[PDB]
Amino acid sequence: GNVVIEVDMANGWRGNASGSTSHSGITYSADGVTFAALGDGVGAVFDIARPTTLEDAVIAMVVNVSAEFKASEANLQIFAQLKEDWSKGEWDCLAGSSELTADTDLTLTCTIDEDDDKFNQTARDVQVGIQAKGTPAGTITIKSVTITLAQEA
Ligand SMILES: O[C@@H]1[C@@H](O)[C@H](O[C@@H]2CO[C@@H](O[C@@H]3CO[C@@H](O[C@@H]4CO[C@@H](O[C@@H]5CO[C@@H](O)[C@H](O)[C@H]5O)[C@H](O)[C@H]4O)[C@H](O)[C@H]3O)[C@H](O)[C@H]2O)OC[C@H]1O
Ligand code: NA
Repeated sequence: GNVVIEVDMANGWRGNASGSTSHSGITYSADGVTFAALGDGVGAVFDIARPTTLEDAVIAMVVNVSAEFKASEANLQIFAQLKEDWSKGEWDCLAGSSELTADTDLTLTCTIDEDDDKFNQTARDVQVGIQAKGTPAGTITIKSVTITLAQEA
């Protein structure tokens, strides 16, 4: 089959802010990575080390969303972007509030597919993560992230 990358859930993560609200970092636990969903654009990220062949790759995240997050009606966006060339990215993935629940774990997926093949490249690390969108509250826990490339292993 294809190349499968299993992301380390005990090292290498950071809080992230892509909007007008500052983040409060991340917290590691036996269950994975958790962040406080303080506002629109607040999330959690890690880096895929260069070089990358990420076009047509599938990102799958197992997550748990808190009751307060579900009540806030905010959405969840898996995204990826070129580190230090931030506007160049994959911005078309979204899980809306209506499809989330606080009652069980969920698997959210995102396919990277850019018309200019920006994600097949050697120059930059790629920042990948998940962020809240809208007017959020509560917390988000990431248990695992698995990336399946469009390349034979
Ligand atoms: O359909 C089209 C859509 O594709 C389009 O979506 C918009 C795409 O652009 C999005 O905005 C980007 C969000 O992410 C930002 O990156 C931030 C930059 O800041 C970084 O944090 C810095 C890290 O470095 C430190 O030194 C510094 O202290 C920190 O501030 C952070 O890690 C990145 O995530 C990009 O800069 C933005 O361009 C936008 O939200 C989408 O709506 O919309 C148009 C539509 O036609
Ligand atoms: Na929950």
